[PDB]
Amino acid sequence: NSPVSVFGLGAMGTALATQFLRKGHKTTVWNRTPAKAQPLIAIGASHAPTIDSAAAASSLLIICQLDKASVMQTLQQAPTAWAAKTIVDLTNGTPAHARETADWALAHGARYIHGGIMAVPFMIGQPDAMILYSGPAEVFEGVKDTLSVLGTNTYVGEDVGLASLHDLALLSGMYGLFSGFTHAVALVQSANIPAAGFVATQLIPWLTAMTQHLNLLATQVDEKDYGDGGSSLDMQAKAAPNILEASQAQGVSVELIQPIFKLIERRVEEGKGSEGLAALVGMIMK
Amino acid sequence: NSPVSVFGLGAMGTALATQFLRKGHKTTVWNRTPAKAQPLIAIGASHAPTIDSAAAASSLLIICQLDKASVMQTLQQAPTAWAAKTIVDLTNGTPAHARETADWALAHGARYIHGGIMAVPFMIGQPDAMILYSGPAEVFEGVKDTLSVLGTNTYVGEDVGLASLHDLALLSGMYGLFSGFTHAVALVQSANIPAAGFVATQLIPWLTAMTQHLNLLATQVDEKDYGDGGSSLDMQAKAAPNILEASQAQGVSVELIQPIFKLIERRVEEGKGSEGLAALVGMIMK
Ligand SMILES: NC(=O)C1=CN([C@@H]2O[C@H](COP(=O)(O)OP(=O)(O)OC[C@H]3O[C@@H](n4cnc5c(N)ncnc54)[C@H](OP(=O)(O)O)[C@@H]3O)[C@@H](O)[C@H]2O)C=CC1
Ligand SMILES: NC(=O)C1=CN([C@@H]2O[C@H](COP(=O)(O)OP(=O)(O)OC[C@H]3O[C@@H](n4cnc5c(N)ncnc54)[C@H](OP(=O)(O)O)[C@@H]3O)[C@@H](O)[C@H]2O)C=CC1
Ligand SMILES: O=C(c1ccccc1)C(F)F
Ligand SMILES: O=C(c1ccccc1)C(F)F
Repeated sequence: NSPVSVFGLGAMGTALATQFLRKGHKTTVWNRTPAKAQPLIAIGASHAPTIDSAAAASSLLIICQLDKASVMQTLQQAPTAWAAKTIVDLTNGTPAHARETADWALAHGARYIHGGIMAVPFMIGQPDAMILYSGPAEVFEGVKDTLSVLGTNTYVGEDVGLASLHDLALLSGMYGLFSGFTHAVALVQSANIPAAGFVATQLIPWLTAMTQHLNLLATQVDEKDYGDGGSSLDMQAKAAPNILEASQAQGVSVELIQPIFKLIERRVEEGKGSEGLAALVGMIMK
Repeated sequence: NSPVSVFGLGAMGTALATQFLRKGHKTTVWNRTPAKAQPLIAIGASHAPTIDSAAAASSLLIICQLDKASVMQTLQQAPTAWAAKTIVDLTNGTPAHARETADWALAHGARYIHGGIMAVPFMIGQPDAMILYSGPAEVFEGVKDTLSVLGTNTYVGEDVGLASLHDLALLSGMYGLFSGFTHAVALVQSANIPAAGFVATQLIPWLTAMTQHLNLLATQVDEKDYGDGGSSLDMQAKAAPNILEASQAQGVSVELIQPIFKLIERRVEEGKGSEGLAALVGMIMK
């Protein structure tokens, strides 16, 4: 159980450090605001008094702060502390941010991989958690068994920005799901329908079926052949006004769902109403 | 196996009529454009020469056309044909549309229930299909065993507009899901990543986990207590710019995902960044 250091003790960094502790690792912790270390000290963490101390304590240095600007602030406070260490940066950012941080790390003698945590904090250490990783394969292979205590490791390749592209794509997908949740639950709550009961009984099973449907849509995207699948855009463009008008009648804003209806309408206006929803991917691409 | 008539032989009405035929019902079919009956004639349907003939053939009359205006056009072509028949109207519409059509039906001597088909055509007759129904319970009970061949029957109550509210809420949820799919797949395709492979391997498992998460969100909505759940809006408002900027870098429009980020930003600006996503429901409500 190799020593690990965690920089960033917010909700997620706390979950990561806690899981290292459960798995028997000497877990050194650092946070910009030191009071946040107290809960972790109480369950066995070693609270580093400085950035340099936290870096010195371990060879595997996990950074889970806020954004890339925050990561660079921490790295630059102790520029010589990182040499011959492996930085695993789990802080949300763009592909470009990962490449920028990697360039800095390599120039300061450190090894670097970037990862994207596909979990909320309570999922860490649980079977459904997964973390995407990218950067030099030999670097990842040196730390993958320690990192595996957090979740399933999904190494996507050598390009250090690639895990971030996968991450942000998955988050995009989730934000659409949550847009749908918000709209659906506002509509039922407008009629005093139990939200949890509706969501467990009706919404989740429907979304499960329509999630499986995404396989067919994705095949159509790859084929660039946008079959209706039995559900043409012409037909959907005549249902969309009903969803909008019913929402207006219930006092529910349509802001979260209007964009896809405008895209569907545009495809109908282009003369392609006989196609299905897989057509919409290319419509938002360059 | 009681005789059934189907009005509307588009993708969905064809699927409904086909399933009645497989289950041994004398299945009478009608379509505004008569050529569309030919595939169903070939597998045993009785093609009605008129609206009145189709109504006369059965006591259970299913209407699956386009919108409420279309339903009223069919009903009004033969106003005396509906007396002492049960109309099951599966044509998409608002709660108000169902109430309007029901008022007409009752004034012309017919029984009426409205339903919302939670299925695409290939799902009809399969275990995952479900149809929502509302209107007089005694009317529904008279036809529920015949209707059960199509999917699971979910009778929601006596108010004839209620199935349509549930339907449009579920469709709203699905359109958010599909917004997420579209954005996520455009981002990976911008980097030449296989769409089907990404969706099957990464997107679907992530959406499955985040769909289960909707139970927690829904409980928080019912409680009007918008705990962060480990994922505060303040934190999400610092990730959202990364998703937007990465999308811009890949040439992908952000139109489908920008609205939820604007709502998150607004909640942070209101001083409620410490809350979680369940807060967004009330934000779009009256
Ligand atoms: N929570 C979640 O569900 C998920 C989070 N993520 C990502 O994980 C990361 C952490 O999220 P989470 O823990 O929830 O966020 P929190 O808001 O709970 O914590 C943010 C952390 O970043 C630190 N930080 C902010 N600015 C700086 C700075 N300039 N220098 C040093 N440290 C700084 C904070 O320190 P201080 O205490 O001093 O403010 C704190 O440790 C983010 O990048 C997030 O996008 C990934 C997946 C899920
Ligand atoms: N397909 C799907 O995935 C789903 C569809 N639905 C709903 O089911 C219904 C049917 O959808 P679907 O079959 O896919 O749509 P289609 O576009 O395939 O068929 C539309 C049907 O409506 C008929 N119609 C349109 N205008 C009129 C009119 N004025 N008078 C009489 N008939 C008319 C068409 O007749 P004609 O051939 O003469 O044009 C045709 O039979 C819609 O309300 C839809 O929202 C529900 C869930 C899923
Ligand atoms: O638009 C509708 C739909 C589209 C795809 C799948 C399921 C339903 C609904 F109005 F028919
Ligand atoms: O914003 C993020 C997130 C929010 C909820 C669930 C999972 C992830 C990510 F940037 F952290």
